[PDB]
Amino acid sequence: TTPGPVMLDVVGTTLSRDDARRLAHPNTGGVILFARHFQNRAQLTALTDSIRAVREDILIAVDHEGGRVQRFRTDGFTVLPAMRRLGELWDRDVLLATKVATAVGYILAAELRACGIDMSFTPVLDLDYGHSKVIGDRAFHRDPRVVTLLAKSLNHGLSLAGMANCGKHFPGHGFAEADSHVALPTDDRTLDAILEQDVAPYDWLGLSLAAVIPAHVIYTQVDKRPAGFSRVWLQDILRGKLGFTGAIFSDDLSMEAAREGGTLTQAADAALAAGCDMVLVCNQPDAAEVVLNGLKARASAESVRRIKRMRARGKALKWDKLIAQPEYLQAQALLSSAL
Ligand SMILES: CCCC(=O)N[C@H]1CNC[C@H](O)[C@@H](O)[C@@H]1O
Repeated sequence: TTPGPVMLDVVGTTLSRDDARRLAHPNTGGVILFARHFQNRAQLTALTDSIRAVREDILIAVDHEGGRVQRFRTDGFTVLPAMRRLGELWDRDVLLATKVATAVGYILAAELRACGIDMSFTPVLDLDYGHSKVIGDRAFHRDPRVVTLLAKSLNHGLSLAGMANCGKHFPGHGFAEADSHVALPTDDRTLDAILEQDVAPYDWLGLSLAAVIPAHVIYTQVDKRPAGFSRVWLQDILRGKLGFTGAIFSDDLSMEAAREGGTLTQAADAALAAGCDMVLVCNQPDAAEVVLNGLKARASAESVRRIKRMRARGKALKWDKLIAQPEYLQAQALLSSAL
């Protein structure tokens, strides 16, 4: 079996028959986890094991940015700082900040892989304009060059544990005012203006950027469709001008802003037609199941290659071994002293 284009979630801390049915559907390709799916490390390891037992090719992901976005915060998961804290450290000592950024990424990925998780949807590449509250301290820095090298250092730490990465929210959620969970934000800048700054980190990262989530934002001077539903943004810009060949995950189609695509199934079709390789449908598995069964057929061979490449690489240290690893301990001690 090969991965499908739909990333969904499960009902709870243990797998149900309904979960197993959805995980076996051909159009399923991923599971995303939230706080409600975490009781403790043992329970989570058992959950991820049972998910892969149904669909061995499944991709398991989570939102672990640090600060205000980190689903697993207890039973040994290190509470990571808001990425803004690394930009503030950069402003005091550039090189130390890049050293700390890598340690953060290694801790992040190693702890996740010890519970059988493939990837985290990080780093935020939105620029810290101060205009977006929903982004806020999730942004590294104001300067696109600083965001690039800090995000790159983080992705390096992720790579040391065999974990990929996913930059977001393309082409940039940091300038718009509204929160795309609740409304549809707008960004009235010119294409060039957006390219010179907000898009630069995506371009400069090169192969250090493994995937992208596009923003549910309408860039009115470029395309009236939100970036996740926009062939201009996903193909003309990201794949064409930037030559990006990594995976593209839609942002959560359950979000209010994504209602700019119609029903869930119609929004999924539009996102995939625009250039997304996978679509996220969070917090409503039965509605996700309707999407699974109603999704209109499409060419997917190009997408499947990129989805497979998001699986974690190599072996992972289980918790009993990770806790005694000098590198892990070194990262921990550095993160405490540096911040
Ligand atoms: C409102 C700003 C965009 C935003 O914060 N999106 C988050 C939620 N959607 C999907 C995922 O849960 C997560 O990775 C995304 O980053």
